[PDB]
Amino acid sequence: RATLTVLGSGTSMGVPTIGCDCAVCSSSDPHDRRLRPSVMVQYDGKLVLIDTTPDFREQALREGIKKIDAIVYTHGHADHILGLDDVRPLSFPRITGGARVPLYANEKTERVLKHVFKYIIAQVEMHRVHHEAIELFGAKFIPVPVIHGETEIYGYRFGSAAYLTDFSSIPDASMEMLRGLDILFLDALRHKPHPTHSTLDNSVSIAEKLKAKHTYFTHISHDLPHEETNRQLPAGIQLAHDGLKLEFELCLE
Amino acid sequence: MLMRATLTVLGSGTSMGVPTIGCDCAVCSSSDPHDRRLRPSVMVQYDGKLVLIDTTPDFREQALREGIKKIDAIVYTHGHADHILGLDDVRPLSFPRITGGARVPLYANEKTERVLKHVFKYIFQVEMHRVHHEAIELFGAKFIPVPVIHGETEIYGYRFGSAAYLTDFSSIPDASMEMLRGLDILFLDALRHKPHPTHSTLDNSVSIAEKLKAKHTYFTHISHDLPHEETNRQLPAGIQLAHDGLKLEFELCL
Ligand SMILES: [Mn+2]
Ligand SMILES: [Mn+2]
Ligand SMILES: [Mn+2]
Ligand SMILES: [Mn+2]
Ligand SMILES: [Zn+2]
Ligand SMILES: [Zn+2]
Repeated sequence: RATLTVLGSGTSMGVPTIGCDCAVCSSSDPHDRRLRPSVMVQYDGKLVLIDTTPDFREQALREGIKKIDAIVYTHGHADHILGLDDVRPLSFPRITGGARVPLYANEKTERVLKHVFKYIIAQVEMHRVHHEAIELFGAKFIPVPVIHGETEIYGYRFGSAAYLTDFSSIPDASMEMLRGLDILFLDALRHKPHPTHSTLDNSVSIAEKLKAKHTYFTHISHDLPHEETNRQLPAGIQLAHDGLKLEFELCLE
Repeated sequence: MLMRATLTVLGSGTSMGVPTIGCDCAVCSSSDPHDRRLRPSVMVQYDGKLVLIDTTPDFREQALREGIKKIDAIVYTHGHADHILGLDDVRPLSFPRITGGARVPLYANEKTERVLKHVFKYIFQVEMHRVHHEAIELFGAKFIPVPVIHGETEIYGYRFGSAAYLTDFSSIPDASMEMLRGLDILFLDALRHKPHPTHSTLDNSVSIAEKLKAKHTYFTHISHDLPHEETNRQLPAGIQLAHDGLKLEFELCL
């Protein structure tokens, strides 16, 4: 029924990181090339975007996105929001219908979006996300609280899939919201500790507790070579890559 | 102390770039590489130094493309989004490891500074320097601010040695026209064919070009209204649309 597409699998500065001479930043492996982190979900002629990274224009062009039905935000950090400016051409009435391009965010994220963009017609409209499910064209997108260093942000569960980026930990109550998945995306930044993200080993431990059929890591930095890392991971656990497409089930009402 | 300098076009396109997302017109569908245009920016290299003019939302791609490993100074024309949003992506070049210890200096007029500090309040690695009408002394070279009018807002272009870079203008004051004579290289805004409230048309910028008589004039900030090769085939000798990746040699005192 539904399709998830990885628009970017990379960390906040992407892979390569500008100015870096490390082997991964010079890789001949295309999978080591990673735009900033975002996915899109398509179902029933609809397109739902999670986060608008600074690479949004390139992401949209290379996937031939010509219309967006809804945008949902995990949080307000620059690698997740700075592409909102480039969404504008698709918010024009000729494309929209119609009509509207709804943006869903919690109060913190909304405040950030307003500060960053209300100084610098494009009809977007802000909708508030609370802990209750978001109703999008028949589907329910359930906000899943996760801890991003100190700050609580959201990942999202939708049908048999879930997407959780930018976390250092996941509270027990949220772990219980993530059982029985077909597809699971988790933050996995690198091996060395980072206060607001999760290590590869940490995220493997999490994956082994949640037991999704397939688990994919994202927000990946230059510390994780794609091939080297994947041949060390368990059977149902892998690093995502840019362009990865996955099919799954989702119930519409 | 005249030395060889190189100007590189990092992006030759308008604010939404070429192609425009969602558009299926002839130019957006073009397979001519020069019809692919990132947001507008150039860099200037001389004496082992690199000076960047504007930080577009495409800055990461532009830097990777050109193998930029260090930025010695950044100079801003104005504060519109297509000229500033890439500052976030300047951060990995601003750490002591790469810089050598000093912050990356940014140069901007007061209105542009105001917008940068507001938008990138989380950033303020980098240090702000105020530009007025006096020349900017950068590593021996002088970058002269050239006032231009962007609708009704005054912004800056810059002249440096025998080159000048002027984007996002609808008009150029007389006093500024007088600053722009005898160039080897001149960049001018040319958005599209039809008059626009804040930009210059192809025809208008050709008229300006023929008044200023630079050896070579290049147009930038180009929209999908202008096919690259077909337009260049029709322009006067010495006048052409720029393209992403264009490199030009010129001279610079000190
Ligand atoms: Mn992030
Ligand atoms: Mn974050
Ligand atoms: Mn512009
Ligand atoms: Mn402008
Ligand atoms: Zn690296
Ligand atoms: Zn077009």
